Order: sequence, then structure tokens, then C-alpha cells
Amino acid sequence: MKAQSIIERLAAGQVHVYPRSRHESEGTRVQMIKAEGRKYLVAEGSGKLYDELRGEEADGVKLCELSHENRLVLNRHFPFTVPQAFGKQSATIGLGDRLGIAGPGHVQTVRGRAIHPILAQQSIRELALTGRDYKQVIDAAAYAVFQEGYTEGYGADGDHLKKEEDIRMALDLGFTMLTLDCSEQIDNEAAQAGESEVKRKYEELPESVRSHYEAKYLDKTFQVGPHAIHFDAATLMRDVLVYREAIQFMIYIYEKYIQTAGRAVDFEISIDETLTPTAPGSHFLVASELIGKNVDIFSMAPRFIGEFQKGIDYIGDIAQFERELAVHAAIADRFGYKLSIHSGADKFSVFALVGRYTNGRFHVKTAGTNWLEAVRIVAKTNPGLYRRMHQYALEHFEEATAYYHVTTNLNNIRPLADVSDEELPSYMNENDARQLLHITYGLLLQAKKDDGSSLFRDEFFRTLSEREEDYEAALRSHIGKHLDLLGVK
Ligand SMILES: [Zn+2]
Repeated sequence: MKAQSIIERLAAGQVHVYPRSRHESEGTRVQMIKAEGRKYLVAEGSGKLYDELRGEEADGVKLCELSHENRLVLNRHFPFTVPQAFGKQSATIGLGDRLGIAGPGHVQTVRGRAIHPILAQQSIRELALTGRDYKQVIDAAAYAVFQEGYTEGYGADGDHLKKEEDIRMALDLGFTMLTLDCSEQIDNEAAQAGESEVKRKYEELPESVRSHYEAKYLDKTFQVGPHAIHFDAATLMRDVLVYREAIQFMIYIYEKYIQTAGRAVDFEISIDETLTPTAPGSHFLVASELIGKNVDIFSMAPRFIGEFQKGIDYIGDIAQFERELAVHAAIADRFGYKLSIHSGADKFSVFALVGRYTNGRFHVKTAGTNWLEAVRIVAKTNPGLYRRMHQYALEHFEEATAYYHVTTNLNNIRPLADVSDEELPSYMNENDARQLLHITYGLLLQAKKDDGSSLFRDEFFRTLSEREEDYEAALRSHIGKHLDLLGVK
């Protein structure tokens, strides 16, 4: 019980204290501590806070594991640690951490910037691949703001939810933002089909439904910004076919879980994952239905022309994309929600355009690139460890391609036998090696020997714990490039 002798090593200034982490609650003072390579909670005083925190005692001092339990307790006393919504009228960034250790660095990039962090952000996919739960995602976010004294507030976004089970769960754990992914009710068939065929599939709809869209939309012209959107029969029928059922999904969920939720929630609707790129006029029609039914949209995340792959920059004609971007953006302003950029990390070619055309009102989601900067550190710090996992990613690539859409050319990665140790980090500058390391993250983390220990993960977390100020330095730099290119003041 007395290995809490650690506290005396702290008395002498022989443990790292986290400067901004002191915060009181009535009689108790709580500050955060790394000691022997473990972060700790350290409190002295008296009151409902001290008594509720779990820990070993010694003095009027307690040493608490950074636990889910103790953060629920910190949630009860310290409200900045609790997630919070921000609204559609502001600049936000999603800061995905698939590891639970990118928080503090994420916090240190936003302090001083005119942007709101969505510190906790994972998709259901990432919880599966990594084997984590949503309690953990909030834990790291809430301990990151505490550890760094970021009290200006942060968000928890359940990302890419599709099953109703997931929405209830994310609701239950206090996620303040919800991302309904509907890329899968998109009739990708009707989008490629021919004029005489859409009409066939469209005339197979109820009169009431067909009378609806035609009265509301047909042959009329909508002045968005300096942007006229017009619907002939050929276009209306296609978009109704292509998007109808997905529109119906959004409205059902808004009514069932979002608006009955009892607290503020950001409702992001997402279709960036479709195969059908979201045509601007199509975008107009989906919001116009959502809004005319009094859905309260935080943000739309469409499928832009060209392709947004994981870990790499835009693929397409950037001139065309700007022309699509201007109208999307104009659509989101007339309606008053924001455009949400998925797969946004490393899309350096789109950032100024996004910033300008949205006058700073946008959502940009990063996640894997943070796992990639941690991979950079191993390459910089544990060459052998990186070699061991660079090779395992190789032999399990085609596996992981069942879960992300990437056109990686395996034939652009210099063989491991060919790059010196100090040349390892430069892989994390390269398109193909980046994508290789990007999507294989679930296999690496879950890798076990037939002994059942972690093949990689535990050794990986120790070096990351050891070169922490490095990791955080990388995030500050890589994520800053992003925010400066976006024009965050
Ligand atoms: Zn996404």
C-alpha cells in the first residue's frame, strides 16, 4: 500500500509535474504527475472530491490511477473535463486518437488558435480494429484537458455511426456530437444508370412521393449564393432515386434519438464514403428536405469529386474541386450548417480553398495521421521496433484493404533491407508507405504471439511513453501545418 512512497520523490522535485494541471475543488487540490513512466493523479485537501477519488492513501495525499472511474469523479467536480457542443457557427477540428495518448499534444496545438477541438473522436470501425471502447476515448480527452489546463471546452464525437445500437450507446456515454454515416443507403446503381431507366425506376415511386418532389423542386431555380441551382426532370429523378432512402434515414434518426436526447447534440450527417460523389445540386436537395422537416444539422460531409484517400493528399483536378467546393459551401451557408471534411488529414492542396470558401466555418476530421506521427517516432526512436512492424504491415496489407478504400502501389516502397536505420522516418513522408502503415493499425495493435502477449503494442507504448515530449512535438508541428493552411487565426 506504501509503494505510494512515490509522493516523497515528488516532494523533492524529482518527478515531472504538469505545470498547467493544478485545479482545485473546494478543499481539495488536484494536479497531474508522471512518475516512473506512469502518469498519476495527486490530491491534497479534504472534501467530496478527495473522498470520491480512488487511490492508496498516505499523508492527506492520495495517488490515483488515471482511471475511467476517477475521471467520472473529475467529471463531477471539474466541468471543463466534460464534453460540450459548440454549434454550427464556429471553426472546429476533430482530433482522432486511436491510441489514447495523443490528447495532450492535441490540446497544445489548439491553445492560442481560434478553433474548437473535438478531442475525443473515433469511428465504430476504429473501436473494432483497435479493440477499444468509447469510455476510453473520452477518458484520454478529459485527462488531456485536465493535464494541460485547457478549460475552454472540447467535444466528443461518436464517428461513423450506422446501427441504432451505436447511437444509443454514444448517446449514453455523453458524446456531444454524432455522425450518422449514410453512405450505404445511397443507390450507387441509380447514379450510374442511363436516362431511360432512372425514369423507369422513378416512375416506379408513389404518386404522392413523386408529386412531392416535382411540386417542390421541378423546373424551379434556386439562387444559393451567386449560385443558381436548377432541376430538370433528368436531374431531379436521378437525385431522388440516388438519395431518397438515405434522406429518410437521417430524418428518422433525428426524430428518434437526436431531438429526444434531452441535451445539446451536434448532428453531423455524412456520406463522404459513398461511391457516388455528391453532386452539388444533390447536396442542395438533401439539406432542403432535412431543413424543411426541421432537422437541426450541425454539418454535412459530402463525397467530393476526386478522391480523399487515407494519409495522402487530394487526387483529382483541383480546378474542378474548387468549382464544386464553392457551391457546396454556398449551400451550407444558405442553410446555416457547415461542410465537414472527412479524410482531411494531409489534404494540403484543399485547405486554403476550404478556409476561404467557408470563411473559416468548417469541420475537418483527422485521426489516422496522428497514429502515423506516432509511427514516425518509433522510426526515429526504435528503428528495430519500426522494422518489425513495417514488415508485418507488408504481409497483411491485402487483409486490411477490406476496410479502407486505398489504391496504394505496393511497388513504391523501398524494401526494408534497402533503407538505413536513420532513413526509416522518411517512409512517413511517402504516399504508399504512409497508406500501408495507416490502415494496418488494427492488426499491429492486436498482434499477439501464440504466447498471447503483445507482439508489438506494449513495446510500442513504452517507447511512446518514453519519447512523449517528442510525440507531442510532432503533433504540434504536423497538426499546425493543417491549421495554418486552413487559415485558423
Ligand atoms: Zn470519417
